[PDB]
Amino acid sequence: AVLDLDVRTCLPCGPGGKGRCFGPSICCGDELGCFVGTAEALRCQEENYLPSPCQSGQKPCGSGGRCAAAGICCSPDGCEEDPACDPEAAFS
Repeated sequence: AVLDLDVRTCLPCGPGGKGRCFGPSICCGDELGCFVGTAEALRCQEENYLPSPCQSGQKPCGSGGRCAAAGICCSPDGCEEDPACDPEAAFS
C-alpha cells in the first residue's frame, strides 16, 4: 500500500514488530496472526498518542474488508480468518 504521509510504517505489534495496528484496539500480524485488544495487540496502546495515519497492510478482499494477519481480512468492526489469504485458506 502506498505510503500514507511523511511518517509511515505504523506502530508494529506482536513480537518486535511483526504485526501492527489496523483499526479499533486491534492488531493483525500477517506473518503474526491477529489479536483484538489481546496481549500481542496492546502494541496499539502507543497509537493513542500518535493518530498519524501510517502505512498499513490492508490488501482488499471479498471477505468484507482487506487482508491483514495470517490470512485475515479485517473490517471496521473486527478481523476474521480469510480463506483468501492463509488460514481458512489453502495450505498457506
